Amino acid sequence: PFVEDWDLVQTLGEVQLAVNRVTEEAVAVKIVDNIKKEICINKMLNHENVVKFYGHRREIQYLFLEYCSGGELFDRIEPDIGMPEPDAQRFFHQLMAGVVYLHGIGITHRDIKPENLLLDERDNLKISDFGLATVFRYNNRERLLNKMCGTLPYVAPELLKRREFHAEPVDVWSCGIVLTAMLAGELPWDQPSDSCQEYSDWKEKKTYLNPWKKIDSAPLALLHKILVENPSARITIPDIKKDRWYNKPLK
Ligand SMILES: c1ccc(-c2cnc3cnc(-c4cn[nH]c4)cn23)cc1
Repeated sequence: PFVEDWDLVQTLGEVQLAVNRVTEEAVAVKIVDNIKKEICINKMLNHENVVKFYGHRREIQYLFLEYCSGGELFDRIEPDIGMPEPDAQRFFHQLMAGVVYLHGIGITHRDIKPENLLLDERDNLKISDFGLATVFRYNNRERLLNKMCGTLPYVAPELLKRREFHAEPVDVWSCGIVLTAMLAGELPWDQPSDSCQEYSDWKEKKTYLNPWKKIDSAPLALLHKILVENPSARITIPDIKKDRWYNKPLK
């Protein structure tokens, strides 16, 4: 099947890979039959660590998005192992870039996870899929988020325990969990709730258990600052930049 000039070559995720018969350019195609908001949000985005939005056309609705040859960051993680520290650090820098940007235009992704961090040919990281995204700052006014979403393992504690919560710390939490899985190749908990055994152990600082033992002490220190239950004591992105591991030379 094809749309306009573009031919849908293969299924990517629905999302197909589209190649132009004429220009031979490859793009990502989103086929939908909250979409309006996603299209609106995509237009507002212009960063090198965020998937490009080319435009949309209704028929089924069609979102035209940058194609990342690399695929998911998820594939680059090795189970129980993770990826080499220099690699994870670079990836984590590009994620901070993309997320800083969104935050500065009042946008929160709300679903950060390795499945939604795509890699281009140069292996540059792109924040992907704004179907769950929303505005948390408009006209210089911040709006707290009440709706629950994202993926349990990457979700912040306040979101399960609070009527309303700030958007930004939630994206920082998710970024920590993503850091953890890059360095450890496994996720700490099914969910951040106290009922879960793994979360409680972390709260008590039982670092000896997995996956913390697999992680070096510099990054582990950063994660001690990121996975802080108090959304208000949690470290901010501006502070993550000053983190020693973040600025440590690697490779
Ligand atoms: C596996 C391999 C490549 C991919 C892949 C490559 N390029 C893109 C662009 N967008 C998406 C996407 C997905 N949802 N919303 C947008 C996926 N992509 C995706 C999965």
